[PDB]
Amino acid sequence: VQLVESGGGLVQPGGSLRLSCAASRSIISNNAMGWYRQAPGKQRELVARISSGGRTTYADSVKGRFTISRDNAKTTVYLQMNSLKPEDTAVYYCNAASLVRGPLDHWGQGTQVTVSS
Ligand SMILES: [Cl-]
Ligand SMILES: [Cl-]
Repeated sequence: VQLVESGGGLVQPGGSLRLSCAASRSIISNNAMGWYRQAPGKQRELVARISSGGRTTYADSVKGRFTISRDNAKTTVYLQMNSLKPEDTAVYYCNAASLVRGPLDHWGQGTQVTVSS
């Protein structure tokens, strides 16, 4: 099960990035999917989730700024990240986000996000 992340970058505070998570339709269409992130000195944390039925939920810290979505084909999960803050700096990873099981038993390489002057 490949999880292929892209869309990171280095931006100024107030900037934007769009992350993409490419995976098999068998995974993305049948499971809740999430975007997670991990900064130096901190644990990995879930910041956005989209249920298999399309219901979105967000960490308080990103509400109103980040939007998670699926594409038509259900082969990419996007994270639009607007109004970026220094505190958003982290490596971002996608995975399943089951309410019962959490993520899959492995992780992709992630995509790097740095928000800095
Ligand atoms: Cl920028
Ligand atoms: Cl990267």
